Amino acid sequence: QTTKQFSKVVEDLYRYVNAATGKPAPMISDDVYNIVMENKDKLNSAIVYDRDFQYSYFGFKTLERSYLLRINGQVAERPQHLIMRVALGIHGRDIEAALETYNLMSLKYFTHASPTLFNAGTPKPQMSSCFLVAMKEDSIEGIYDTLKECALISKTAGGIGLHIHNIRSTGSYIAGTNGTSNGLIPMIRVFNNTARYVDQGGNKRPGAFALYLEPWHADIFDFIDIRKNHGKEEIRARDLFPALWIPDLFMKRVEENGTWTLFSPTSAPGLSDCYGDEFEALYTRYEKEGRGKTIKAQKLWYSILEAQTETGTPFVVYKDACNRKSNQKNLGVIKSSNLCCEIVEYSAPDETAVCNLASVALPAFIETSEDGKTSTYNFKKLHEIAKVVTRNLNRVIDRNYYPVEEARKSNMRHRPIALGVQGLADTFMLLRLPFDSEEARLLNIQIFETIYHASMEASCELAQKDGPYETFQGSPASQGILQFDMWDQKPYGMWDWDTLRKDIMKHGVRNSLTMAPMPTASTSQILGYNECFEPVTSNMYSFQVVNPYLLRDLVDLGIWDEGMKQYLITQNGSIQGLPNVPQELKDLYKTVWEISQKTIINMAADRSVYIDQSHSLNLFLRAPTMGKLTSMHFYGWKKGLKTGMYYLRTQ
Amino acid sequence: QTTKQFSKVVEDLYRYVNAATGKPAPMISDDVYNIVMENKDKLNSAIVYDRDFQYSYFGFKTLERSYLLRINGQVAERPQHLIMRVALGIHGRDIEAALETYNLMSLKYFTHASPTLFNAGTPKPQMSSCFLVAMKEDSIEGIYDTLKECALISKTAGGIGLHIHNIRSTGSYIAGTNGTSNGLIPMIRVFNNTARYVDQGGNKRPGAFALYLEPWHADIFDFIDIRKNHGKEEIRARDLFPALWIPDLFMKRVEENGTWTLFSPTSAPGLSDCYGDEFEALYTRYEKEGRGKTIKAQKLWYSILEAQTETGTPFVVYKDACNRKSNQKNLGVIKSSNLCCEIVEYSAPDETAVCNLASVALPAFIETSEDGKTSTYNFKKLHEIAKVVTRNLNRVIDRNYYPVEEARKSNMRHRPIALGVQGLADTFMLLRLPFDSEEARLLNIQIFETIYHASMEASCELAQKDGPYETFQGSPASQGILQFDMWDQKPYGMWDWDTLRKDIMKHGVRNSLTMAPMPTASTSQILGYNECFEPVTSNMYSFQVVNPYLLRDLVDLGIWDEGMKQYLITQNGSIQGLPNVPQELKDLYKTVWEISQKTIINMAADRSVYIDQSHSLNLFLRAPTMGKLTSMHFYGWKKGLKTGMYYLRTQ
Ligand SMILES: Nc1ncnc2c1ncn2[C@@H]1O[C@H](COP(=O)(O)OP(=O)(O)NP(=O)(O)O)[C@@H](O)[C@H]1O
Ligand SMILES: Nc1ncnc2c1ncn2[C@@H]1O[C@H](COP(=O)(O)OP(=O)(O)NP(=O)(O)O)[C@@H](O)[C@H]1O
Ligand SMILES: Nc1ccn([C@@H]2O[C@H](COP(=O)(O)OP(=O)(O)O)[C@@H](O)[C@H]2O)c(=O)n1
Ligand SMILES: Nc1ccn([C@@H]2O[C@H](COP(=O)(O)OP(=O)(O)O)[C@@H](O)[C@H]2O)c(=O)n1
Ligand SMILES: [Mg+2]
Ligand SMILES: [Mg+2]
Repeated sequence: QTTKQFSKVVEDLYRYVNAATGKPAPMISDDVYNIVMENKDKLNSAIVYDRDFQYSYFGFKTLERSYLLRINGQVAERPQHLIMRVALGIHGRDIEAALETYNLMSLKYFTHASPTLFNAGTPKPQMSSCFLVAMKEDSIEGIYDTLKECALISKTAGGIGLHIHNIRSTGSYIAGTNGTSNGLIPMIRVFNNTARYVDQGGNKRPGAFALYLEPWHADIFDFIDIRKNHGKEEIRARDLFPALWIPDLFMKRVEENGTWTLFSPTSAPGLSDCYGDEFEALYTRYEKEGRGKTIKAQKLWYSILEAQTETGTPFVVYKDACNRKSNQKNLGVIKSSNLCCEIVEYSAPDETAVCNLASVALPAFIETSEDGKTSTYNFKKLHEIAKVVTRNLNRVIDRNYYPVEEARKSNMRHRPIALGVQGLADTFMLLRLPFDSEEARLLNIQIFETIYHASMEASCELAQKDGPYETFQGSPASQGILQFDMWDQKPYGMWDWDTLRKDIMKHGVRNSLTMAPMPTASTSQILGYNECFEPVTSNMYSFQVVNPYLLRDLVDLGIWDEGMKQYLITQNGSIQGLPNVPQELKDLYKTVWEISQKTIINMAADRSVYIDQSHSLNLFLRAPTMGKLTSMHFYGWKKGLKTGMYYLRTQ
Repeated sequence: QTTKQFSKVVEDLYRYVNAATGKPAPMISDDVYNIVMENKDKLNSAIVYDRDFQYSYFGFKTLERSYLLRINGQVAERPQHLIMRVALGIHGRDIEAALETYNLMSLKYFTHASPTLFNAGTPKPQMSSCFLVAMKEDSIEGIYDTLKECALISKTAGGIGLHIHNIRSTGSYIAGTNGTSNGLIPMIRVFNNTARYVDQGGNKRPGAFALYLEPWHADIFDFIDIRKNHGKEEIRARDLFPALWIPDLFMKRVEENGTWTLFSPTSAPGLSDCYGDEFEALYTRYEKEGRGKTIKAQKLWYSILEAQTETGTPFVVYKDACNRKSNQKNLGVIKSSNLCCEIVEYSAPDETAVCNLASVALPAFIETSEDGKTSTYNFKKLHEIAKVVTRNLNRVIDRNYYPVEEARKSNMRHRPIALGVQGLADTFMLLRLPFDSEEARLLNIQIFETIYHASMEASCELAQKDGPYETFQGSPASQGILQFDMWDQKPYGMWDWDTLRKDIMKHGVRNSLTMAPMPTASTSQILGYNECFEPVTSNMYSFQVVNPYLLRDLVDLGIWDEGMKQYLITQNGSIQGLPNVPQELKDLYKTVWEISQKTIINMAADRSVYIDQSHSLNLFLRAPTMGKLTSMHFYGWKKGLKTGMYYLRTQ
């Protein structure tokens, strides 16, 4: 049901007019149109339309649902067109680069995040997925500029992490009136309302700011309860996500079972603009000085746990871990993560942090390339692809249209990048590895060591052509301190780290950061693999498709009948305690609610030393309990995780 | 319960420190403090504390409730202190002017509007009562700047009229996405929320923006229903007031029983930036061109009437009447009135109109100064006072602190002023005049002719000292066209208009506008007179005090017993059809729901020719009906009123 020739599809898209208004509304950029026109034979005959049959039913309908460009409501783009469009939007005149990217993407080696897919090659090429915004000032002027900026950003694809540690709390003094501040909640209500008013493009995905607060803020109790479904209404903000920016001290006081003290940022200035010991000194001293309100640490902590149990939020991100181990630490103190708890980047009133995202398809590097029929992992092809994806993301920074001036300032200075992964559960299943196997633990480490090593290497080459990023001098990277070093650990050593460190000190890197494995919520669905790096949630997922790797095996052992199909609906994806299934299969197809949360934390802990930034660590508790969750928070904290917890998923 | 000496009270107020914070929080300005200090004997011995006993019980507790400055929650200011503070805040070093104002105010000749009383002589002297704001642009950037500006203004005393005729309506096209606009309502929800978040000072008076829209706007149906108490929720905005900016054509089409056509301002640009014939031409032409959605005029009109019947809003202000008859017409087309439908001033993205307000106490100019015992009205003393009040308001413009740059731009250019009145019902009762008497009709005209004539004269003297306002050249006033001229009417001629016109053409005036009789909601209560220019709402008002002029008479005819007191509770203030009361008394103490709305419109109509601006014409219907209200709208329209209707008060 679609024009076949690609330049012919680019012609329609570009010449498009809105009949209802007589307005010429071209959907390809001038730039990209011209490239397509000046290289139409090369480009048209490079496309292979067979690759459209690489997409599952439920994967393609995601592409058609909201990805492939429409003309007057009918789908205009074939999946191959969307890719070729993307490849050109990223690469411009670099037809060779463009052609390479096309192939790897078409063949499902990797893909870019949804904004890139939406907007690459179009006149408003907003290709970035996340924005980290600083509250400009503790003033009415400051609040409404920030409000204005969130709106302007929300106008285009991508979510906002916004931190608000500097907004004075309920009842704080205001010079100029006998009026008293109402604190965070009423203000949060303003933001919530703005998030409901500005569509993201023109859309079906409602609100989406995540709000970052440090637990010493005086308004914290209400703040954490923002997503509750009863209390009052005007005390809630149901389209935002509260996230805790937790300092170590808070966890120490919980552990010690001691006191915790709540300040308005105005009775206690500077808490968020320092960390580690210095923070502890400054905090202890204010606390001695009578400046705040002391209560029992565990009273807060018990409340945070209710919130998580009921709403799966607030998220938990360790402030010190993030700041101690960032290559951006030379820039100043990092005040928040992003919407999905994976970006860890510096922000200020005048610099709003951005990231571009792509994910590598881990299954595509499996081969039974030995001889007989035993699979291996081509860590070489993986390193190769990761180098390509690095190059792409870096170009995107320059061909990107920024929604606001503070985002362009930020990115052009530090050029952070974000690579991640999907299909890790698939990769384990295909290689016949239980998620909790010593093998899967080894494969995790290995995969992540290779993506990091490649991305850093490819970035080093880039710095060689185009100079290091503006703020590379004085960074930990400039001092030969890469991520794992900052975790006081030797790398696993599958790649030659000395040589790389050697070159990086000599030449710089192009990006301040490179890795931030993300949720892959929709892009995993497109390529038909399991989200990012989490185990399967069920084997049935749900219009009810059975795990292909399971199903395959179930027929090979010929134990698949109606008794099997119904048991899967019945036990919703669990194959454990089921009469006629080999232990091998059971260990292999454990659902996520059947893997120890301790193993999850560990494999997170392990891969974490090859992660510039952080990752979207969801926790899954089957039969949740105050103490059971308590130990999971503290275990991760102690591992030195940055994102201790994204969502608490329950039931 | 208060320090007696005034400089001693100014000392405390000025030296004040917030114990809870250690912050020095002075409540007198440096300026004013110094003046008080350098003239302490003159100032201390000028005060007469007997005049504190000029205030009714219920009047004083208004002063104490929220007017007299507090120190740590205890009242610090005596009523005389508040006045002397005001007089100084307005006059600075002009101790002579200051001393005069003190006397007239203390003696209850006139008073300034609540912001002036709150803030005069204090460090943040925001003395203005109303702000007329232009929506900056049909963009996200424009919406949120305007939002920001409303917030900044709401921070200090004074209400906002904001017009939004240029915001594209539901379903309008947006370049850059396949998204479609959601129009006014969601946007209105943003404003509503901001109005709930920013206290006015630090306060008990909740929201308060009035929104001005022209009835051809495509989103009008919902817009008018903003204050309803059922429908949905997210379709309402319950802390704002919808006001209609109605062009004559709309009323013509209703009358004719014809068609009416709704445009998005983007399918039909320029409708709000013209008026009279030119508008009609432009509107007729768009309407021929298919650009909008036609429906039956009376379908809208019937809806507007439901809204008014249920919610008393939307207000009605005639766009053409306002624009045809403004001395500001040289500035460009006027797009809105203010919160209380009395200011009619020009505004633009870069110029937000302001007004300063004072009201004259009409009863204070009654004397039985003849000989025997027959009262007259001292139109001479009234003209004298009105000259003083003009001078005051004009100083306020210069000693005022502006909440935003667009307000200071506006006022320094055009210097509009707003005088009004209170106790007109009292004046009628004291002079033994039924509100509908040929005498009261004559007195109305006379009073208003004298305030206007004085204010214009006093302004002319001012222009002589300090130059005309910047934009006087090309104004109707510069061409010898004063208000009544623009109504094609000879003045009543109690004052010598030729000489004045003569001087004005020669020398200019200091103010673009001078008269805008306002609601006097709280200041009438302070001086203990009936609101502005409306008849009494009852004779009992309500903790249940009886009309003093009635009560007086009831004892003189000795017909006052318990039978009387209860009948008044029973019939809630009506003395009509009551067995033992003289016709004279009945005609005199008609409640407002007993005066023909036709007489009200007329006396409005009459005084309207001496009103630069407009006035807050509330309508009162006892047994309301579609057609009964219909005739009241059209009657006023035809009279050429500007504010056809403020609130529709019912029951
Ligand atoms: N009218 C108001 N309503 C609600 N909150 C307010 C108001 N005025 C100030 N605030 C809050 O007070 C804080 C400071 O606002 P800002 O406008 O800077 O105050 P300011 O008048 O400049 N005085 P200050 O900042 O206290 O020296 C912000 O957190 C505001 O949210
Ligand atoms: N993401 C969005 N959500 C809701 N309303 C929007 C959005 N983008 C634009 N609008 C509305 O569209 C109108 C124009 O906004 P603006 O930001 O100027 O659009 P633009 O992207 O500049 N394109 P255009 O103005 O149509 O040429 C305003 O009335 C906005 O309220
Ligand atoms: N529903 C979503 C998902 C992601 N995002 C943003 O995109 C980033 C991660 O997206 P994701 O992992 O779901 O990837 P895609 O949906 O781009 O495939 C987050 O940092 C968010 O800022 C969003 O705004 N809304
Ligand atoms: N409750 C009120 C009353 C008036 N006002 C503003 O003050 C002007 C008229 O006030 P008013 O007639 O009630 O007079 P005062 O309350 O100043 O005595 C209006 O134009 C409004 O802008 C307000 O903001 N809130
Ligand atoms: Mg401030
Ligand atoms: Mg625009």
